[PDB]
Amino acid sequence: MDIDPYKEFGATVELLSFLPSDFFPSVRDLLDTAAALYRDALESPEHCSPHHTALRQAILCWGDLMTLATWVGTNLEDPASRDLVVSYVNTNVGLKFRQLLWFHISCLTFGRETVLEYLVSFGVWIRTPPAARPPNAPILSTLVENLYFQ
Amino acid sequence: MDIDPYKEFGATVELLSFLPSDFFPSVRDLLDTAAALYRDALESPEHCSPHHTALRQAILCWGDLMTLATWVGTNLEDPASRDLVVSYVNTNVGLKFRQLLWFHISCLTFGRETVLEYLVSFGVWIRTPPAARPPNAPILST
Amino acid sequence: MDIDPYKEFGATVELLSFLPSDFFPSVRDLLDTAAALYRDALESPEHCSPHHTALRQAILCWGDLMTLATWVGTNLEDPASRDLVVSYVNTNVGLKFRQLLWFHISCLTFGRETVLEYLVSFGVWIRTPPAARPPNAPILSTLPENLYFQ
Amino acid sequence: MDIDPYKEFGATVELLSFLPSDFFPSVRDLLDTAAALYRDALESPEHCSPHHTALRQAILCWGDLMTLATWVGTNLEDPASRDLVVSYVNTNVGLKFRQLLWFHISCLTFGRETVLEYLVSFGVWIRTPPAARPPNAPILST
Amino acid sequence: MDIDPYKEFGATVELLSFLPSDFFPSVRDLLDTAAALYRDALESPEHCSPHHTALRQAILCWGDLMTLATWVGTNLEDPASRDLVVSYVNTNVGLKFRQLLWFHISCLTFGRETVLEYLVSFGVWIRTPPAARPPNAPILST
Amino acid sequence: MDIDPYKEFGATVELLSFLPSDFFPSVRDLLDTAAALYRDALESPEHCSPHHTALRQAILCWGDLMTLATWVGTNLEDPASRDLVVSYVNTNVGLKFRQLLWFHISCLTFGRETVLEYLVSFGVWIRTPPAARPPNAPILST
Ligand SMILES: COC(=O)C1=C(CN2CC(F)(F)C[C@H]2C(=O)O)NC(c2nccs2)=N[C@H]1c1ccc(F)cc1Cl
Ligand SMILES: COC(=O)C1=C(CN2CC(F)(F)C[C@H]2C(=O)O)NC(c2nccs2)=N[C@H]1c1ccc(F)cc1Cl
Ligand SMILES: COC(=O)C1=C(CN2CC(F)(F)C[C@H]2C(=O)O)NC(c2nccs2)=N[C@H]1c1ccc(F)cc1Cl
Ligand SMILES: COC(=O)C1=C(CN2CC(F)(F)C[C@H]2C(=O)O)NC(c2nccs2)=N[C@H]1c1ccc(F)cc1Cl
Ligand SMILES: COC(=O)C1=C(CN2CC(F)(F)C[C@H]2C(=O)O)NC(c2nccs2)=N[C@H]1c1ccc(F)cc1Cl
Ligand SMILES: COC(=O)C1=C(CN2CC(F)(F)C[C@H]2C(=O)O)NC(c2nccs2)=N[C@H]1c1ccc(F)cc1Cl
Ligand SMILES: [Cl-]
Ligand SMILES: [Cl-]
Ligand SMILES: [Cl-]
Repeated sequence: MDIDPYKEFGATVELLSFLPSDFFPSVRDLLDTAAALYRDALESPEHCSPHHTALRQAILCWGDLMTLATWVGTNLEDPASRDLVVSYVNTNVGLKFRQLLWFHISCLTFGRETVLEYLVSFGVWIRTPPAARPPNAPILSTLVENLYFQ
Repeated sequence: MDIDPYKEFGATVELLSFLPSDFFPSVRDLLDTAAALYRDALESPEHCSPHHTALRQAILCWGDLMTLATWVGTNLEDPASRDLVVSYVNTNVGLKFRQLLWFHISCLTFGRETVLEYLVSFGVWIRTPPAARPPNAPILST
Repeated sequence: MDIDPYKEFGATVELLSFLPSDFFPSVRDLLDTAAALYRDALESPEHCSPHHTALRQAILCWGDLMTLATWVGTNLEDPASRDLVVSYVNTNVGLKFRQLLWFHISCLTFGRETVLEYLVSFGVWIRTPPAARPPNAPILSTLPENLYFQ
Repeated sequence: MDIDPYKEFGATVELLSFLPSDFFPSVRDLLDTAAALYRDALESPEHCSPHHTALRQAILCWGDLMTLATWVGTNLEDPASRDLVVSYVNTNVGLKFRQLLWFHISCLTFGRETVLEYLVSFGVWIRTPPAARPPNAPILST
Repeated sequence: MDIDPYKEFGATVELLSFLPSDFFPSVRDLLDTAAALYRDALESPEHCSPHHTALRQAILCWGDLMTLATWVGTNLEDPASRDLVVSYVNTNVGLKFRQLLWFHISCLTFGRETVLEYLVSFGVWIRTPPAARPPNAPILST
Repeated sequence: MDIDPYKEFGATVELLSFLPSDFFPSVRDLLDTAAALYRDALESPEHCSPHHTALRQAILCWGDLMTLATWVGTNLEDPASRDLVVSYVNTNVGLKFRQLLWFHISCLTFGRETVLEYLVSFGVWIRTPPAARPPNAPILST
């Protein structure tokens, strides 16, 4: 079975990989943000939306991963070979969940197409040589003849 | 945050806990069953249903957990540091995912009501003394 | 004072004793079952029914007994007198509470009249020589309303 | 399960805790009093009331507890260990049943509303400095 | 800034000081009483009244003070300085909070005017020579 | 009793905790600001608002806490014991009161809804990687 967690939400793992790790908040900051904005919906008996359902699982899975990793770290041989487990989370599964949690939280806040446009805008900005690009990053929340039809 | 994965699906962790561990298929057998019955839906770009959305994540999370567990296990050469890891998976996170995967797969197949009534029927059957109970278990499809 | 806990429910200690100890689930399994079927009612501010009131007290009383028995067991030095306390619970008060808890839970589920007729049916079945009786026990659910104002 | 015996009767464990231990009659005196006032109703085939149902179980439970404690207590040899059981009963489960038995007996006699306001009245009287408070306690019946 | 906690409630620190220390219940007994009478209002999302708001902060401030005093007491080497910390709380901030907690709880129960007249009534009674005064204190609820 | 000081003001301790410690002005700077903006109201015999009532108690509670801390500090001879007491308030109760004083002062100035939206705005901004976020923080007065 080849399941892409982003496919049902109009994205792909390959698209989220266009963003380097430095772009994403930490998991703990993503989790704290999910609580501050969406705790009541996330804890409710109502589906709310597919992003809500998915985000619920991602949060619980991270708990699963940390419980197992902590149990491994609390009973493994060298209290120096924990730096390896911590590093393995940071270099591998940590970035995956930063991508995933950021994706659902930001989609719930700004909508999929704003999220997907910002994904490419920032991924292009950060690949432009710093001496040739605008000093500040593009901004996620951003975006006459209104008078004619008054 | 205290999230119960079953709450949006009309159940609770405690209700699933009413079923003994011996009740559930293995994770591998649940995953192969999800593929045989629902692969095309699980792999499609359509949400399909909230159970589909949840099951997609549960399957992927298991991969995450096993990747971590195997990588830890393949870099241990003491089988007292190795069989312990397998035992921890079997007794702890393995049982959680057997409950979760069975719940979503069976709900997709039979409906929540049927699943919730069978949870109670079987949990009560198995707690009845074997000499006083029907020799065969109740049947989910009915 | 001579109080029979079953008398207000149209039964008697003697009638409940017609079932052998082998018939009843364990206390733990009756407690799990009461929670699985009736947790919300048992925890509510509503009486619900005399069976609910009784089952509430029975559950808490068992807690009292286990607390006392555990405190006694933690202050006994002989590890064979600790097993004697365990045996005293199982042979004496344990059977009493298995009878009582089963009675109230089954009555809430199937009704008093079904419960009492099953009591007699199973009690007669188990007393029939195994070579002369049906190979399987009778079944509670196969047997074929006061509002309690106050 | 978290069951509060007083909740279905419009009270709580913590509310009964507002009264000091010295406020309650002894278990024996409560048992004598239930017998003197309500023996016939308690022994009848009529439910009579939720308080009757509860009090029936509380009385029998105390019997269960005393049988166990007596069976334990009659099998020790050190008279400082025997008294240790007596102290543990008095400090713990004895106070719980004094609270419970008084509550149901007093409710049957005076009504829940009178009982609850007396719990508050006496609880406040006993917490007032003795040199500042009325020389006699408040009275349940009035 | 010179803030008197009683000023917005029609009283003053000097007026509460007219009652001797022995008049007031202990902080523990005031906290238990606030819970018994007003727990639901105090914990509710509704302001309810300025007394509710003030009492909410007073309770939490006492928690803060006890946390600090406990942390200080557990890190003092000299166990005679620890008892000194205990004495300083009882003689100083403990008395201030007995005044404050009593004031808000009694105002919620009997109203401001009854409380303030009782303050003067008891303050005058206790300053009358015991051989010349009525044997019993005046009564707040009358 | 479980009282959240923000609940009657439409917030919770958890929501205020979303802001890191370095977001908040110092207690002294908050107290100076309360004096410069609201001294006459805080000292007046009028309730003014629940925020006024709450802020009045918070200021006096900090006074209580500092009086206790100063009395302890003036009776410690070791200047490293005094620095630890100073450090403990800053790490602990100081942060609680910085949160509290800021919340009431900013609510009186800008309104609850602006304050709550700003807590989330700044809380999200500071969790965005500095190389990916706007160089300047969002502005409370918008
Ligand atoms: C809700 O309780 C029940 O449904 C019971 C049935 C439900 N039955 C369980 C079954 F035996 F498996 C068949 C089924 C039925 O009656 O159809 N049978 C019996 C008994 N039969 C013989 C001795 S006890 N007892 C209760 C019961 C069982 C297990 C438990 F943990 C708690 C309870 Cl209250
Ligand atoms: C779609 O899955 C099923 O149909 C299930 C059946 C279908 N039943 C299988 C059967 F037990 F063989 C009879 C049949 C039925 O209900 O008719 N029974 C049970 C359970 N029954 C008792 C404990 S679990 N669980 C699921 C299931 C079984 C195996 C598996 F690998 C994955 C799943 Cl989701
Ligand atoms: C709810 O508070 C009260 O009812 C008060 C009474 C009610 N009275 C208690 C009584 F003294 F017993 C008589 C009764 C009354 O006024 O009728 N009297 C007094 C005081 N009287 C003298 C000094 S303090 N204070 C309060 C009170 C008492 C105890 C406590 F723990 C907390 C409080 Cl707020
Ligand atoms: C039958 O119940 C009663 O009438 C009670 C009275 C009623 N009367 C007792 C009295 F104290 F003598 C006055 C009188 C009344 O209220 O008029 N007072 C009190 C209490 N008062 C203070 C602490 S407990 N408790 C119950 C009671 C008393 C003794 C006993 F063994 C069992 C019970 Cl349930
Ligand atoms: C609710 O989530 C957000 O509003 C996000 C913003 C909101 N923006 C934060 C800001 F950078 F400060 C500006 C603001 C805006 O878009 O106006 N920006 C970004 C990112 N920008 C660049 C890289 S990630 N990601 C999310 C976010 C940020 C922090 C966090 F802990 C969790 C999340 Cl989901
Ligand atoms: C009256 O209080 C204020 O106006 C506040 C401003 C007003 N702003 C101060 C400014 F940052 F300088 C710009 C201005 C504005 O919002 O327009 N900003 C902020 C904060 N912003 C980020 C973290 S705290 N907090 C309060 C405040 C500031 C200092 C102080 F001593 C006490 C208080 Cl209550
Ligand atoms: Cl009888
Ligand atoms: Cl004096
Ligand atoms: Cl609470």
